[PDB]
Amino acid sequence: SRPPGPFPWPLPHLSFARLARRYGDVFQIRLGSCPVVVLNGERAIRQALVQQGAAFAGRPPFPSFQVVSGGRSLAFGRYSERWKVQRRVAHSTVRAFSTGQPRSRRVLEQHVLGEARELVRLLVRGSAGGAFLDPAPLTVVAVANVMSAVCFGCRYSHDDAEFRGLLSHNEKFGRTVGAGSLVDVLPWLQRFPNPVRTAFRDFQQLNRDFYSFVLDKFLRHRSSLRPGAAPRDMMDAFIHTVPRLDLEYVPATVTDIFGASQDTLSTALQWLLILFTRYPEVQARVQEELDRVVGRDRLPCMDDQPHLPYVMAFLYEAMRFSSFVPVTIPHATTADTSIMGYHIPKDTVVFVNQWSVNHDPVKWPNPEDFNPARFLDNKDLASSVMIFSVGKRRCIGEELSKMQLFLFISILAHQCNFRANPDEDSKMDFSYGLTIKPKSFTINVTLRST
Ligand code: HEM
Ligand SMILES: O=c1cc(-c2ccccc2)oc2c1ccc1ccccc12
Ligand SMILES: O=c1cc(-c2ccccc2)oc2c1ccc1ccccc12
Ligand SMILES: O=c1cc(-c2ccccc2)oc2c1ccc1ccccc12
Ligand SMILES: O=c1cc(-c2ccccc2)oc2c1ccc1ccccc12
Repeated sequence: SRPPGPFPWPLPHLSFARLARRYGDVFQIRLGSCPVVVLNGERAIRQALVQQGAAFAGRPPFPSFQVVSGGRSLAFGRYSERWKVQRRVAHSTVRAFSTGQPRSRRVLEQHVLGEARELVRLLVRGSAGGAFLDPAPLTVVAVANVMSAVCFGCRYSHDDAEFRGLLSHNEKFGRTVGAGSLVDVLPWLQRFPNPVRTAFRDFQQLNRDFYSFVLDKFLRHRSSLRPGAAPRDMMDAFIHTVPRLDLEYVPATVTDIFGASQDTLSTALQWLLILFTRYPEVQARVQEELDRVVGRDRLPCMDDQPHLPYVMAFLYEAMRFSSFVPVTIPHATTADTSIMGYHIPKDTVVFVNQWSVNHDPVKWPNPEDFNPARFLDNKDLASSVMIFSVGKRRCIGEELSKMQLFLFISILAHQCNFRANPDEDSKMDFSYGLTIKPKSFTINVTLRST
């Protein structure tokens, strides 16, 4: 009555496809001490998260998830009548900046082009001569600075000590999440001294310390915001949006907002850049379009988003091709329910394999081939690209990140031409972990004319 019996796992998102190509689109595995249901087909995923949304809108009660954002994290909070309220106002407030309305063209846009302009500088200048440089560190800083200005209005300068403290936080966080995830499925590691416990204890103090940082900006904001003024950033907007929830939920969602923003947008920029170098034809087609729609005396902006159907097509498939978020945040069942004729008890840990969707040869004919033209005359097969999830837990920053990413590649593609390194293999290897990042690579960025 239940899906193929738990197979001890590990024997990562690819192994899941290997066992989905043997025991069907839905199977179970024993993960350390936790039993997990893996969904792979789009049928299984859409039928679970969309048609049976409420039944799957939950989250496990993992140790990792408890200290993040001071316990009121939206990304990891359980499914509650109060979480539903948080999500509703969270999603609505952050998409208010995705749009082209006044709010958005004030906070997001001119901070993005402000940092994009700064980034093409450091690239063009870092490749001076025939020099080559690794762009990955510059995508982390760029993404951290933009969301800094978006959540607290503070667009730091790369000298700033407070900013070098944010970058340092993000690094330590990425270096200890592994330990946190290991304590989630092997909780017996908190019983005796070990490296994972020391790293997990470091993990949790890291979150306490950073949520403390965000909660400081919350007061200085609330203390300083006159009642008739429009929001200077996204924490002002959340202050204005105030069952009902504690005042402390405001900085908790703003910590989630900044947090989930870092490694994801960083990883995306790295994919967009390496793809330009390994696929010069699309680089040429992309930028040449920007000329026909933006000219050559002004940097692109949000007003050009609809008149640039290809730059988005290049984005929508960059996401499909890499699927750098191959598995969403673990889900949990709110009650007993059915999937593909399989019984699922309540409170079961369920994984969601997005990579299986974006690489099922049936759905996308030649999945391992890069061709943005898939999404062109598109409108609603770009919504089939599953890099953000679907259902009640779908990313609340979907539209904010494709709007922010677009501006980055448009300003970058508008100003410069990106060249690969000849000493490097024409192939793109993949670096797995947290996200699927392109293994270290070099590029030479030059200022173009056309
Ligand atoms: C390319 C950039 C991004 C990608 C690919 C991405 C992807 C995802 C994924 C896969 C999830 C888990 C969904 C699930 O478990 O079903 C998620 C959740 C979430 N994302 Fe993003 N994300 C990105 C950027 C952002 C940004 C910029 C924000 C905020 C401005 C954000 C805010 C959130 C939040 C709050 C959640 C938790 C929502 C919930 O659990 O109800 N993300 N995202
Ligand atoms: O401080 C964080 C760092 C990071 C992080 C992740 C990868 C690399 C570097 C930092 O993520 C988060 C953070 C905080 C809250 C989050 C809530 C939901 C999802 C992610 C969050
Ligand atoms: O515990 C996790 C395991 C895993 C995981 C990843 C690959 C294979 C098995 C589990 O992923 C996540 C976990 C927790 C939070 C996450 C947030 C965003 C994206 C992924 C997350
Ligand atoms: O076997 C693994 C278990 C786990 C794991 C980690 C924490 C809890 C449970 C399983 O993660 C990975 C595994 C294998 C490869 C990975 C590659 C990149 C990122 C994570 C990987
Ligand atoms: O971005 C993440 C990726 C991952 C992750 C874990 C395993 C494989 C790939 C990504 O985990 C987390 C993330 C963020 C916050 C977390 C908080 C508690 C526990 C795990 C978290």
